[PDB]
Amino acid sequence: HRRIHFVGIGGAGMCGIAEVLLNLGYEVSGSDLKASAVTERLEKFGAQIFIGHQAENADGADVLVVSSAINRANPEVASALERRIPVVPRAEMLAELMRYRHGIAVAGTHGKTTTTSLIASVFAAGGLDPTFVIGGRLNAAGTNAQLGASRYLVAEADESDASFLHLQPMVAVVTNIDADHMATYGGDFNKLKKTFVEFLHNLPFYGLAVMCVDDPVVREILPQIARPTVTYGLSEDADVRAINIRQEGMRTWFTVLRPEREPLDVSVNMPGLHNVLNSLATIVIATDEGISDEAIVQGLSGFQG
Amino acid sequence: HRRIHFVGIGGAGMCGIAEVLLNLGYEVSGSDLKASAVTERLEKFGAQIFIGHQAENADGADVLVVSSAINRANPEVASALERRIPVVPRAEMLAELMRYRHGIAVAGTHGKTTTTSLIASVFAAGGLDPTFVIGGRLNAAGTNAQLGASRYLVAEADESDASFLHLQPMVAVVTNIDADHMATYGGDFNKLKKTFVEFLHNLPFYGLAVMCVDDPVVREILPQIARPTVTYGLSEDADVRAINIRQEGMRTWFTVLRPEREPLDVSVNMPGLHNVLNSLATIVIATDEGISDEAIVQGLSGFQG
Amino acid sequence: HRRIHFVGIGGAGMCGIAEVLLNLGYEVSGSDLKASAVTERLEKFGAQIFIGHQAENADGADVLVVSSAINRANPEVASALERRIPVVPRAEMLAELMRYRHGIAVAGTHGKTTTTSLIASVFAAGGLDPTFVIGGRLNAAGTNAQLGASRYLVAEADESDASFLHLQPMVAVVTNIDADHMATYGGDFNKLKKTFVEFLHNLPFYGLAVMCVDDPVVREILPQIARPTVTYGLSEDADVRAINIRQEGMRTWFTVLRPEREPLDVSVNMPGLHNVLNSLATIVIATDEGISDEAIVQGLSGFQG
Amino acid sequence: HRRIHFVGIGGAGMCGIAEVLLNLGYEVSGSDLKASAVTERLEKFGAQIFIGHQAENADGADVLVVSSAINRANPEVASALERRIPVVPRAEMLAELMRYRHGIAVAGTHGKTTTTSLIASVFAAGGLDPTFVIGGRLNAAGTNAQLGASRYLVAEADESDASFLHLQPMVAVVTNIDADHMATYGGDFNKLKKTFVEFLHNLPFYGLAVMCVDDPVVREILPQIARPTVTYGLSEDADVRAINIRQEGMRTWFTVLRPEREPLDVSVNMPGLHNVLNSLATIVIATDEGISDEAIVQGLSGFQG
Repeated sequence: HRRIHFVGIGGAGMCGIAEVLLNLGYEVSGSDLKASAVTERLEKFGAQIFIGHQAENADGADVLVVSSAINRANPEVASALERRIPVVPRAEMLAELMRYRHGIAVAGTHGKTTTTSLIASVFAAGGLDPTFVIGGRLNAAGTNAQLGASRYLVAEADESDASFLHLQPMVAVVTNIDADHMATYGGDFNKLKKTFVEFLHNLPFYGLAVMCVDDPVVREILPQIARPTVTYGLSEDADVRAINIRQEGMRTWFTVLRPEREPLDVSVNMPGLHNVLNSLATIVIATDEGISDEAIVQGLSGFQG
Repeated sequence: HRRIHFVGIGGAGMCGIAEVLLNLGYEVSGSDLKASAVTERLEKFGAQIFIGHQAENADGADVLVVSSAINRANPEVASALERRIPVVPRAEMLAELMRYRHGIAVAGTHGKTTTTSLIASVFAAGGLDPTFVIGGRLNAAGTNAQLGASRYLVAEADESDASFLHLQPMVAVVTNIDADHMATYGGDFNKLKKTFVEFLHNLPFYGLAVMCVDDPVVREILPQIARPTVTYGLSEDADVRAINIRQEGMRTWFTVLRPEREPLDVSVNMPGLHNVLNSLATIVIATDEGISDEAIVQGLSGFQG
Repeated sequence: HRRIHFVGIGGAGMCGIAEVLLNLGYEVSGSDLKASAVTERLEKFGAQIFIGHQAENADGADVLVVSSAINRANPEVASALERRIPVVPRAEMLAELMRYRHGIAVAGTHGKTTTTSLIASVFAAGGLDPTFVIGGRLNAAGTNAQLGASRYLVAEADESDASFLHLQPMVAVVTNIDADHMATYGGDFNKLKKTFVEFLHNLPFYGLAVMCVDDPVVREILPQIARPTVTYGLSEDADVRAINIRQEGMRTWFTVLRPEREPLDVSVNMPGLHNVLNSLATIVIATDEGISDEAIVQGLSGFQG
Repeated sequence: HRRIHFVGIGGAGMCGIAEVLLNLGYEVSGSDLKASAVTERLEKFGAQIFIGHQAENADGADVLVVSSAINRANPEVASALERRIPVVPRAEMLAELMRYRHGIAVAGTHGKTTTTSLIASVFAAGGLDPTFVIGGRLNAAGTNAQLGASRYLVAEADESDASFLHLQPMVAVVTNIDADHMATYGGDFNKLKKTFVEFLHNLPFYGLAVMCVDDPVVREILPQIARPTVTYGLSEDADVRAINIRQEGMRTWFTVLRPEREPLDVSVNMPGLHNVLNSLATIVIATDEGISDEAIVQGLSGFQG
């Protein structure tokens, strides 16, 4: 399959996915009601754009991507269904892109967004220009380059999304495990917990699970994770720890302890222990990746918030 | 992570996996009670072999693979558990090999074995010398070359195996969906059915699902497969069908119909409609792959049984 | 080989090469008399910096890189020769970077520099953020990202350079063949011609040769190029031509004709037929690579000089 | 460019090149006067075969490959020349195959053939089933598998061949440098010598040169080789040496000394010091590639002659 066709390609969650697919070398077409700078950018990069939803727009596509739900009223969708051309939802296509890159999946019911941003800021500090996903939208610091150009794709993994268990990361973070989204799992928190174990098991045997042992549910499932693991937190027995947490004005300073390294002092612009933990997750990922102390410090301290 | 240690590396389903990991460039070590020609061949290909079990044999391992359960009486396994070295069961490591190759997963409650063998036979006749997994044992035809050398890895996928949902194939077959293994899904055939759907959704959007629509359960779940699909069977509405089934001795002849090709006359050396169907499934994969008609005929005809 | 040691890593032509090698995943170290922002950037990206020259700085290195400004008395190079560690000049290391990337070699005695710049500008318009080499110095637009990140390396190819015939490009341009550098080839123009033929034969059989047939010597060697070729110029028999050249201020307008395409009005911010020709070479490369007409029009016109 | 057409595809040096290109994923067509089992095998592997020569046979080809000189009279060759479609000689396409594989180029005026066979034998014993090239004909041990399937391509490199300096190997061997082919270089041994330096300089900085220092001309040019180099010979200063040479029947025994290894006893089934040296060269390559002593001992011992 080589031509992907987006119904509503100008839609916020959609344009960024089409751009990555263009970066990977696929043929991309798309349809939208209105033309905008977002459609002209995609066009400049090689997408075929159609204005209006006529059934013929889907002609030649090997797969369709739709924004919300499968709408057989849309003649583009209906025509593909009538010819058994697969129609995948936006969220699954988003998840697939990680199969083409060194994917860092940031799970956890709270702390996903800030941790993704801190990772991205630190990797950018190291010159790696990562593409990252927050709230379903793809981004990168560099604005003229195409999304997906980096070797790295950093994304939050929502355990209430139907593609959670289809992520294929190289590294996976679990900041915490909360019962917010029990309803996705038959309102049973034990099923939700088992899903996190399954998620962590989609890592390869050479992957890396990065786990907040300060969360007692994370600490409970740790022995079940048959993958390389690095723990972090304030806990005395965590692999990577923060001590001497202090404040200078509106900024938080602390010392990070890591295996086989000297203690490293660090600061971040945001308050609260949770942002200290989000920095530790970030420091774990960057350390394992080979990023320098200078880039870690620079990325953590420059993140606005 | 780059050195894998096998507890019982000489075992029947272990040595093949060690050999493929050697072929992929990893460092492989293992232990066994008895020195063997199996362990000698592994040593010739670069594995480090220890005779007898001693906790030091696991030193420097990034991961251990064990033959079944975690017999934590074994010193190596216990030394790994203490040092937080993941201990991965045999079948998980076997399933993960497909991420390194063009994987073909042969699923279906019955027909898995013959279909996998037929596929290997046709690809072999096409010069592709695939590695294939039957009954948990890795094989190939040319026997001096390491397992894994082929671009292709053809494996049976058992839905009662805990690794079923962790296979990452490029092409998936479903020969039939029977209720033999309802116990694995809490004695619920509907749970079983949904797992075959989840299985097929591990295909990427450019993968291929090959479905026997002669099976009514496979026909029921077909509309939920949001992946490229080719159907086969004797049903008049199948994409790839067999017609004019005849016999001459212990060999079955029939004509295969394919979209956009001329009718092809084929024989196979095995009786019954089910082997006609396993041949249809093979003809589908081979055709998608680009293998010549000549290799298809020779692959199917020369297979003994 | 995995550790490259630059003697004078902060020098003007050395720092870019080291940064690319870092982007390729090599271990990079380097010495210099003075720490600078250049040495800080490389350090932040993972290079080990030594200040001051001393024999042990080269310890562990698999290869040394030296520029013209390095004496044989330099202790680091002296120690390397004593241990049979290879010492390669900066220009050769520079020419071998194309082996990792899709290399576009911009050759031809006059116009190398503008044509390289035009290619980079057009490719950037399509969001490809290429790294490019002008006067031996590596650059890219995205300032925070590491040199070498793009799939594309566009480089001046200089026939007076000893490494001319070790370039391994995927596409090669010859703007013109002049006698300026006869002295590199025994002071014999015909040997210089033969050198250009051998240069183009470094292309793979699937590569592209882009030849200005307005140059009589380029036209003369054309039947010796056993590679795929697209010709450009004002000559009516060129594959890609400019017609209806006109002016509107400091801007030059013309129509470009391409096989199997509609005519495209184009404008560049530089005078003279030579800059029309440099634009045709750019358009040929861009068209072949798949870049949109909009990116071609925008890259060409937005270039200053 | 994606379709290669072979004029005289059944020929002795042509069919193997076509087969490797098939294994590389290219479209291959070919013409011949008589159908053969050779053309049938290639047809089974994907090649379109044409019996008899006709100008249409070259329709759609991006490059042609010819058996000797550019026949001009041949209708397919003439058709291609009229469309400016490149026509490469057999030897040039054969040398291009190395850019796709881990290429080991065995050069030297004498000993090329035995040394290539010894390398193939050792690699095969290590389970790597190399494709190797002797007398312009490609071969491999396993016979149903397509040529080119191995990661390794081992080829003799002849300095009287027009493509000698177009090889792109990973490892280069120089067994010795004689004046046999002075005529190729204007009857001047000093130019011939310089060609061997330039040949070795087509290695990347991560390549490896393997040099017999028992040859005084090899020893003379050694300091000019700015690539990683391992020396071998009987000379007391060679990096890898043979000592304790003795006989036991038609079998030569000797001990091999290697940097940072224990001495290894080996035997070969051929007489003479020159086959001790060709064995030494084979041992350098195998050692650097990581092949075990068992495979070295077995490959060398089991080679007939």
